[PDB]
Amino acid sequence: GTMEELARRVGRAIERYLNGEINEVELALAVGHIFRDYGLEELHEIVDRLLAGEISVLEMLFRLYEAAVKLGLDDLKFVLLKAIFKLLNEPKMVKIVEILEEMYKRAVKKGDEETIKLLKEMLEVLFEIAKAIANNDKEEVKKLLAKFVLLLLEMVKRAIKKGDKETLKLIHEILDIIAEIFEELGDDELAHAARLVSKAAELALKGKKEEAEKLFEIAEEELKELIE
Amino acid sequence: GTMEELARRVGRAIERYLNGEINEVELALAVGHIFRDYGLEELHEIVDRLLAGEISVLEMLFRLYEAAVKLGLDDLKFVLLKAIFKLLNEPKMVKIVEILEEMYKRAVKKGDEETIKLLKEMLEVLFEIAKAIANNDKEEVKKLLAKFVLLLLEMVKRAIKKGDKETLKLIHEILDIIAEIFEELGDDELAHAARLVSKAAELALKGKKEEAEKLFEIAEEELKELIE
Ligand SMILES: [Zn+2]
Ligand SMILES: [Zn+2]
Ligand SMILES: [Zn+2]
Ligand SMILES: [Zn+2]
Repeated sequence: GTMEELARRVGRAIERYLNGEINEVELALAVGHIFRDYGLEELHEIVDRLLAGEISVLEMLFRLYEAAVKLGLDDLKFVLLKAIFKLLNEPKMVKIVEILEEMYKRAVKKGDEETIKLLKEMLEVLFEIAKAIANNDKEEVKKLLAKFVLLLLEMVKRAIKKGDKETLKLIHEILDIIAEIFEELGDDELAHAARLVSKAAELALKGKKEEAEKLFEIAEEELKELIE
Repeated sequence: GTMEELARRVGRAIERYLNGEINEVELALAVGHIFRDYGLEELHEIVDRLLAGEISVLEMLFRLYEAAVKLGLDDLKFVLLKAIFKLLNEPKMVKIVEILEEMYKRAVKKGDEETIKLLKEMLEVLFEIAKAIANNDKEEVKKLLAKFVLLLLEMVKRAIKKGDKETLKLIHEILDIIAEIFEELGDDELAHAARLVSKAAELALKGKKEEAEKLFEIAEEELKELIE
């Protein structure tokens, strides 16, 4: 069928595994069969590696995400990222991925192609964040989250000069979630920068977009200073 | 003896009651004896009302605080406010009161007398906050907290033109606690204003006090709009 059906089928199989309905061998067989039905051979070999017990579910998910990035399947990428952030106990990152997925679905139904590359770059950043979390290395997580906040700053700057309003609310929600994540990570300066960007976005949405820019360059210099 | 030891004795009695070591009759008798020893008759009658069972511990604490406000005892005021905010399960307000007590204790050992009036006004605002919380009326709590944030903003504006450094850290911590309180109350705009003031204070303390003023009028304008 179409690439949208494959993503939904794979996602459903993964939720069945995660909820405890099926086990690892059943999941491997089902997902390998689904990939074989659609002609995706490399994904099939990656799942075969799980069927042999060489790798685990998390490593298989990471390799599947890399292969889908090489191939260019977007809905499968979102499904795999949600599964990765659900295997690791982080609901906030799953919420961020969900909001990004809704933004991508809104963007693809119109002619907006500039936001697509920015969403792809943020997907790369989220993938690196997940990889760093799997490595239990907390120092790179903060830097990657700072890069993600800068990318959201770029997108909100682009969107303010346009008439988009739902994008503003979604970016505000995402920035609030990252601020909570930073607070839970024992950091206060990066949380303050994220909340500054969120406040600027809210001010621009309200109607007072004259005061937003001062906050905007203030937050960007703070973010640039804190990365180094 | 001196009023400093009276507050310590009363506070120790109240913590003994709160920890479950002594009961209400024992606490009433002990506190009435302490007040009678130091010659405070009105406080003794207020405690006598508790001994007769007419009022409860929280009501007695409220009337004791009002009587101490009329008399002008500061350490007793702080003790009574901490007891009030401990009877109501709000550790964050107790932390705010503790930081205010440290601020007042630092101020009294030097010649700073202008901060005393503002600390007294903030104590009045905190007393109103406690009264509103006891009434379970959540709408006035947010407005009173907004007034408290405005007072803290005025104090940080006064302190920035001076050379104090620990003070700025103290308003920063207080404002962060108030922002957490606002977030837990299901509000986002007032929390954003409190975090804006805290960020301005942090920036001024760091050394870049030129960027803090824009934040200062932005936050104060937002607070003024949100109060009405
Ligand atoms: Zn096979
Ligand atoms: Zn802070
Ligand atoms: Zn008596
Ligand atoms: Zn917000």
